[PDB]
Amino acid sequence: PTTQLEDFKFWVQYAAATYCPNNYVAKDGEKLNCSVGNCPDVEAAGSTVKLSFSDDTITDTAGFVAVDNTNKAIVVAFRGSYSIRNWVTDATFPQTDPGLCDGCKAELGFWTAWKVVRDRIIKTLDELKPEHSDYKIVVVGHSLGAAIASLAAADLRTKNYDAILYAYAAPRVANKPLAEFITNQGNNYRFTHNDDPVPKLPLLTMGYVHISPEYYITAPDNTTVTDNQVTVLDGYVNFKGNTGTSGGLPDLLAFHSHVWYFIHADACK
Amino acid sequence: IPTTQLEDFKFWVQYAAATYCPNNYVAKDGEKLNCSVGNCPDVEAAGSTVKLSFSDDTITDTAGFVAVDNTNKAIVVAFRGSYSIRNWVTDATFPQTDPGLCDGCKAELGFWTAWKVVRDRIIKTLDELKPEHSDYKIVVVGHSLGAAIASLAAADLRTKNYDAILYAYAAPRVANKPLAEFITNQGNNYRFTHNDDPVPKLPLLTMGYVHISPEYYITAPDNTTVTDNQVTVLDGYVNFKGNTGTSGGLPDLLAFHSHVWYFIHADACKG
Repeated sequence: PTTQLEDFKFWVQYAAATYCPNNYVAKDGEKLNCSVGNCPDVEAAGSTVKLSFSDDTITDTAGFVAVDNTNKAIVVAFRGSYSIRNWVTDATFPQTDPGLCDGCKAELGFWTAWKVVRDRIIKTLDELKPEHSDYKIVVVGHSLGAAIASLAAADLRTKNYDAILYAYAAPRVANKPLAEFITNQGNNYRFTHNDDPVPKLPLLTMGYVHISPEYYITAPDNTTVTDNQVTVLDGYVNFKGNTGTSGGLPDLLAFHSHVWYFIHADACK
Repeated sequence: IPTTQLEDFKFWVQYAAATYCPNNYVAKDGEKLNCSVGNCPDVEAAGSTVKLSFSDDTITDTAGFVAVDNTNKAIVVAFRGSYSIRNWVTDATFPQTDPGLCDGCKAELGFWTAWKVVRDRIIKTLDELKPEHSDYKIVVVGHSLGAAIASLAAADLRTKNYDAILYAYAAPRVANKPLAEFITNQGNNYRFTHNDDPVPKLPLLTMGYVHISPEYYITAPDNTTVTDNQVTVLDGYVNFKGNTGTSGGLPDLLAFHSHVWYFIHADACKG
């Protein structure tokens, strides 16, 4: 027995692991571990880092490529910037051309963050193929890291890496053509939680929409998510679910909802 | 030289700005206040000097200084609160505590705790400065969460006979209704809001908090010179015609840009 919900509860632990300072400086061969105890199934699987990355310089991006020999997965996991105020204070989100498809545009900050690490990650994936050949490729993040993961998965797929995307609490990354492009790639699991303000940014009026579908989590904070607390909603814009909460506004006081996606996602700091 | 109230308001915010500069809140006695990013030029022109600095990196994430301004004949007590807004709101709970200031009065626990950690040092310093500065104003100032700490510090200091003048730029609520009425009627309160800034809408009215009155509601665009026509004085403990009524009454995360522009770029010195 393996259910979609159990799957969702697992991969978020790799997103959680990207917040741990020891994991995104880890040497090749080092076991992933989360000192606060929020990635127990990752530790149980014995997953090790292949390559870690930490950007001090530009994007404040961190993460790793890890190998899970238990579940036969290569995991590409991203942490974005922790400062939400720094992300929104300019109140501007310019787009850029990622070179993926006709008329497609992506959020400049997130696309840049991916570009900075893309070549290391592709090189690492190539090195791993021979002894891991039948492994699935999982691309995962939470919060701003989930935005980077969304674009990373989109790009990796055009390069023939069959990437399965788990984007927990993701901001919008794409204009309408790019959202349609990514949606049509399939293997997209994008999550929202109650009134979390972050998936409502950047705004619809800024020319962004979402990858479809939305996996809308209605469980309370710090509770296990059950099967009737996840609702699947189709469309690049859907006002049932997270986008319709708080009258459509990104409520600052709803931020508590951002950190609970099946688990306390950022608890490792 | 003749000066206006608006010019006064544009000056004290530069002390708030100075609390974001790490050099100022670790400074030893005798170091000149200065802001590397250049947003406190009139403080530097006044030659203002640190008497005591304080920084708590352990529990409250509070920092600031007591400085002497001999040009303007003021002793300035300035606070920086926690810079992480997400950490401040993530619990979504804002418990009240009894500050011992007045009957039925209650204050926000976090901000009251922050003041209590530095209160003894600050009073010691005010007392040391008094004999050679005896006729100086005592100005208590902050921006953002620091403005909340300043609000409660001023309230407390006044009950101790220090005639504190409060400049609270972009302050969160700190008080329940009895405490807000008490602080308001002490007078010498200048609390500012700017357009749709979300921070002055927290904690919620429904959590038992109200604001000190009046509100100086700034409606100028970001990064522009504010004129008298762009500052509106609104009294009352809850007033829906200023900042509290913006964004349909909700704290809009995307309105955060409004929080950092209070006459100047208030937090620019955080690097």
